[PDB]
Amino acid sequence: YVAALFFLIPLVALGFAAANFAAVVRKPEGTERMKEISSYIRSGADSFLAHETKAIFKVAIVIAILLMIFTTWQTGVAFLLGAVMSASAGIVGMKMATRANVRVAEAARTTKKIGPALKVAYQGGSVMGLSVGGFALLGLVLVYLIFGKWMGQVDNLNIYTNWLGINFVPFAMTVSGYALGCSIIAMFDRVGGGVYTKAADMAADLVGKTELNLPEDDPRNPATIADNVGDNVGDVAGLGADLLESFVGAIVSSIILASYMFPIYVQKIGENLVHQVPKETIQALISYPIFFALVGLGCSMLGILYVIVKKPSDNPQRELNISLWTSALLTVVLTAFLTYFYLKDLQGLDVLGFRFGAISPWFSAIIGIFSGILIGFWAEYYTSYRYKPTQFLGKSSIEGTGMVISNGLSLGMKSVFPPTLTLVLGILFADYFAGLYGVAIAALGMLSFVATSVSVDSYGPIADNAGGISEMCELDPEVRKITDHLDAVGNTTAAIGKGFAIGSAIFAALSLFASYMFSQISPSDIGKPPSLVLLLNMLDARVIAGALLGAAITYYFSGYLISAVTKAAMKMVDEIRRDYNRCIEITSDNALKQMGYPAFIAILTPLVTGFLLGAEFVGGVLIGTVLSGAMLAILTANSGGAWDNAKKYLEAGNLEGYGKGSEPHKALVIGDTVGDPLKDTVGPSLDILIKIMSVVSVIAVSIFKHVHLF
Amino acid sequence: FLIPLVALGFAAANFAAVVRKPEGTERMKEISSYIRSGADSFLAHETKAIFKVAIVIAILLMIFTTWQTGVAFLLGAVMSASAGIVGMKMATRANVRVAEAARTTKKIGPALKVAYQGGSVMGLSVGGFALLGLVLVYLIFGKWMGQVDNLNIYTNWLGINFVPFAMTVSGYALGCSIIAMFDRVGGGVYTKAADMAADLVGKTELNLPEDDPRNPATIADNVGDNVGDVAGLGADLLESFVGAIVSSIILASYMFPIYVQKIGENLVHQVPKETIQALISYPIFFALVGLGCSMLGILYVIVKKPSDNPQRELNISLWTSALLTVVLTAFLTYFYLKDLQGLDVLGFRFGAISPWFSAIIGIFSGILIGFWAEYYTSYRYKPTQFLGKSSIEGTGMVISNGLSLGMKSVFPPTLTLVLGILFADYFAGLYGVAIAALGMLSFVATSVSVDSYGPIADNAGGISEMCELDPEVRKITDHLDAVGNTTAAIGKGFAIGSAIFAALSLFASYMFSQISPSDIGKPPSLVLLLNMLDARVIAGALLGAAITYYFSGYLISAVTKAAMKMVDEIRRPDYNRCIEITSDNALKQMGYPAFIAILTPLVTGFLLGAEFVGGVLIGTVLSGAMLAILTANSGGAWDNAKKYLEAGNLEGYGKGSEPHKALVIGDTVGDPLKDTVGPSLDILIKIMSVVSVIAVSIFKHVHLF
Ligand SMILES: [K+]
Ligand SMILES: [Mg+2]
Ligand SMILES: [Mg+2]
Ligand SMILES: [Mg+2]
Ligand SMILES: [Mg+2]
Ligand SMILES: [Mg+2]
Ligand SMILES: [Mg+2]
Ligand SMILES: [Mg+2]
Ligand SMILES: [Mg+2]
Ligand SMILES: [Mg+2]
Ligand SMILES: [Mg+2]
Repeated sequence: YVAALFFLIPLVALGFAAANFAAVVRKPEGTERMKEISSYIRSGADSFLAHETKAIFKVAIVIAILLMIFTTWQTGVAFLLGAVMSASAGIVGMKMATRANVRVAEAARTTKKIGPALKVAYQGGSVMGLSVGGFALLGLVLVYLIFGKWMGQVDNLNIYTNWLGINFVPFAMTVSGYALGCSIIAMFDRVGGGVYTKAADMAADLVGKTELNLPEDDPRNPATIADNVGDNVGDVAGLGADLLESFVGAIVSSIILASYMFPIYVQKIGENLVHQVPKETIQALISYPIFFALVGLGCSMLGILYVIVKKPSDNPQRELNISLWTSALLTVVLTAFLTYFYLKDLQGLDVLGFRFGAISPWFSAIIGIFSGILIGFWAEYYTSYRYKPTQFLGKSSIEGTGMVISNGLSLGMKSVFPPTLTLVLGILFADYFAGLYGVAIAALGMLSFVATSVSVDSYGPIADNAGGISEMCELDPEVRKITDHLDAVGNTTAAIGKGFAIGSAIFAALSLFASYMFSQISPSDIGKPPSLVLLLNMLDARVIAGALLGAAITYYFSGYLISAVTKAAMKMVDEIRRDYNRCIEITSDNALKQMGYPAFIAILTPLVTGFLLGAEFVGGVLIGTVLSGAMLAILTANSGGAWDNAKKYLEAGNLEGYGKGSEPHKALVIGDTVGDPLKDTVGPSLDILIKIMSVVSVIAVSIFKHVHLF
Repeated sequence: FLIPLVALGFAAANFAAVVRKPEGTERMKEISSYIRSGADSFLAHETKAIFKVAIVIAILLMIFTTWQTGVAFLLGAVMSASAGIVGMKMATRANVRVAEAARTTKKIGPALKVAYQGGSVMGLSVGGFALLGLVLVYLIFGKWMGQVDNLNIYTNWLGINFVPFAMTVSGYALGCSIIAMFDRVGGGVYTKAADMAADLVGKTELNLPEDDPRNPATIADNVGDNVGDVAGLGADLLESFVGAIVSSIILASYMFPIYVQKIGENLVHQVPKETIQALISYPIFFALVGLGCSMLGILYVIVKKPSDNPQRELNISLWTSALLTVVLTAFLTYFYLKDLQGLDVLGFRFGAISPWFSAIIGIFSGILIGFWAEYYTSYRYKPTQFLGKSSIEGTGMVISNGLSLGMKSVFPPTLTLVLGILFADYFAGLYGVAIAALGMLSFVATSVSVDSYGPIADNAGGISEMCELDPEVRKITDHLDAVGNTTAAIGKGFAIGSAIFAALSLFASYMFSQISPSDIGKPPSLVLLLNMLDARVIAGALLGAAITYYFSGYLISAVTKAAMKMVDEIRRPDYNRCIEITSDNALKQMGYPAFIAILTPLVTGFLLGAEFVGGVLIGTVLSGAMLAILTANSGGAWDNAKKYLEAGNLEGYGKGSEPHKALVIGDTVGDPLKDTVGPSLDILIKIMSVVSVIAVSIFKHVHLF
């Protein structure tokens, strides 16, 4: 059937990525200094990766075994599968980037054009994105075929109460386990890598660039080499894991909502509870998001491939925008086709709330797509030094140092509002079209072109490593400006991807609340009206108290991340004043020690809060987490991006009279070091925290809903 | 009911008593005259703006609902403004008298007593004016109009149906909130603009010394120290206090129509009118008892034998007020609530005594939160010591360590708050949550007094450096100034906690206001409902939190903009002239945040309904509480680490060293944070909830989408 043709789509993406990987291997690169530094960086990064992989693999095996014990073993198997896909994607992307960084500089040098270097860097980012999408969708489709169909978990479609009092549909619990594995792996990777990279980057910019009076990414400074290794570890690898986790979370949330809507819609006629929604429609709505994602990945591949050969571009950011818009529009049209196919076979629209049937979530998905682009504009508007806010930041650089720090904080806080307003409008439209299911489909649509998003975002760190190499080689200030412009475009794309991830995570968390109350279902409650069950009162002191807790945990979590980054930076900065391996070891030891706590916190918070106060309190905690995490993520992303791009703005001498030697440049470097643990470490960790906490709550609520101490 | 008059008379007697204290050296008199002139001019500008805004808002309240609502708005505004004016004038008079007591007697005791009397005038004025306005509201509207007697939802000429008394008390609280907003936002922007300008002129090539008479910004900085801590901090505390009492009253008034039972063909109120009236009057009597206990503690400390230890005396005042409130309110609660029918239906677990249990819980929560704030800001404890030691390692390192310190500091006080909320609820539902809110602020007078003691000490240390005081007397004044900064941090944390609980209770009262005539037949769980599974509640929740963040940022840019305008004005002596320029600029920039805080619930409700607004309130409360605790603790830790290195606790490094420069940069960063952003957040969380409570009766059914 056509299902096999769609199952081939992730495999086609992997083959295309291997060809791009072979193209970079075929690229000469090979600069003796760059080759030696890149080989050392690859050895250190792969060793750090291997150590972290062994430890996390042991812990993940334990968690999967616990999942098999508490709930069905297929759930633990899905947990392992998701962990495998995420781990593989990160490694593939990082190796491709380590090879590609030298190729970008050499391509810009040999052709004397920015276009070819842009193409090779975008190819590296595309390798990362294709690996992300293909691995996630391959694991998901294999799960669906093996457990849903071959085992018939969807066929029975019966909630089973196993030991410990957990009642679950087998297929729904399995997909929940897959999403949970992806979330745990992504959080571990991003936290450790980000702490390492941000400690190294902050130490380098603060002492080497400022105190040592050395250019950014100076070769003599050990913190600079540690920073480039960190860029590869945290910025390249963590990014793919975070984006993949958000994408998987959106899809899994839609699937869970659909799977749980089937047993819930019953009408008691003649003392008999009749399913208001037939099973076939529910199965179709379960399969719809997977085909949606496959179509979106195909459109992403088409857009990227067309853009690479379309035309040499003088502006990298413009080409990235072209790629994103093409992928989005192709997804829109082909999803219109898929949606038309689905609305033919949908006659239960009124019972599901769907205004235009399948077309309603498609509109919702379209809305989500549009919202992403609009958010992508706003973040860009607030992060790019071409626009008014970052120019205002440079004026504050003229106005004083405390003024710089204060105005940058103000800039991020001001930046939070417009994208959130656009997002609220999108939420309203998604609900108006197709209730909670269309909210989840809009979550999916926002990341429907996740491959292109990951590619455009990962294009940045390759440019950062290339700029570090150029600064080490003392490249011509015009060419150094070219690579710094590529790095600034990459930072802008990092902010854009952070916004995409947080917005999709919000929509997924809304659907996850719906699934949480879906899990709070009982056979007697199933007879009760569905709207009465789908109830989470804020007046109840438990729910309002939990919201305060989740907000406090979110803030306390943000400081613990900074304290970890500073502690390694503290040793490094004193180390520089007092040996690249020494700073690398300081960052590595601090990250490997600090990485354990945040994931354990994110996993154990719902259990403790539920066994202490019940399920309403846990719902409140989820609420507060969603809110504070979204806000802090947008703030940190946009503020750090604006700080770094203002530093690049003044490094490009756009500010008359003042250059790298001037004191405002040192103030901007300090501001960039302040925003570094924010944009690259705190913000993304917040959205990963939000989704992992929501998934854990959805799974574990069946125990402490009635087995709660107070 | 005579107790508020006793508090007002007690403040007047202390005002007359301290005025009789000698003013001493003519030079000190001139410096105090500069400070007083600047403060009075700032007052005049803000008061003119406040008069215009208050007239407009009161007229709108009279039109939308009932004239009593606008009159109550005006009454609350008047009481708050009078308390603020009296307190600030008292402090401006008291600074030189404290300095002269320390100089002439060469002793810490008498100067401490005079400074405490100066702060006590402000605290007593706050308490007396607030409680007097409340008693007047009840006497005129509850009884003469018979609004309490009927205790029935009333449809006005515009067709809006609302319980009259609850709407009126909401209007009174709104007036108090408007005065608090003006004071805290405008004054804080002014204070940090002046403080930054003084430190900046000291730092820059054109050097005017900090805490020096020649510098106009230094005089403006001292005026601001008095403005923010005397007027603004007390304003925040009074707003939270009024919010707690009003929330309890609203809860009872709306509990009357909510708890109705249809038996056969007759609808009988599950809660009789007597129980509702008793629960309306209970928070007022609790607060009156707390004010009496606060006056007793203040009187004991002012007349206690002179002691060399000031912090012990302030703690004695606080503890005496708290314990007397605990015991006397135990008696009040047991005797007043014993004869009531229907407590179990409203959440009283242990009968009549349960709300008192909640209130004492609140008291304990307040003291514990103050401890946490101190622990994270004071250099005596580990975090600020670690910040000062890390100062050797770099400037960005200092900034990052301070950010991490604040974010880590947020957690323990919030844990205390969560435990207190859970226990207060377990005792007596949401009404007892509000009663715990009240108990935590039951001794608000002593809190405001101890808080206003601080800025007088800051001005005294500034004067000692300005007047080149004798190293023994200058050392005495420096010790008092350090004690004042510590107490300022403690009071700031306490204020943040009070604002948090007040916003929570106001949300509860908002949803109680979401009662409808048809809804009364439905089970009480159905009306007292704000489902999160609704897509509108989650969408609003994100919005209010984003607005809270945007609200914090606009303030930071405003302080820098005003400081530059002042600095250019300084380049253009006439301290009143530069202070007036700063006042005009800050009052002009204040309009946008005020429009945000007031109009967000209006627009969001008329667009999407009341569930969206409830979500907005939730997210705003959460994010504002977090950012307030963060900023307060971070600024306190930065300033105390700078003093730690000024106190040479870091071996080898003193004033002028590079770690000291990093700490100075961190302090300049934290000044617009602890003194401007945080308190404005505490005002925002509460004011948005109040506006929602009032306007929900309109936009609950008049919403576009
Ligand atoms: K970046
Ligand atoms: Mg770099
Ligand atoms: Mg870098
Ligand atoms: Mg960069
Ligand atoms: Mg940098
Ligand atoms: Mg950086
Ligand atoms: Mg000041
Ligand atoms: Mg200062
Ligand atoms: Mg002063
Ligand atoms: Mg001050
Ligand atoms: Mg200070």
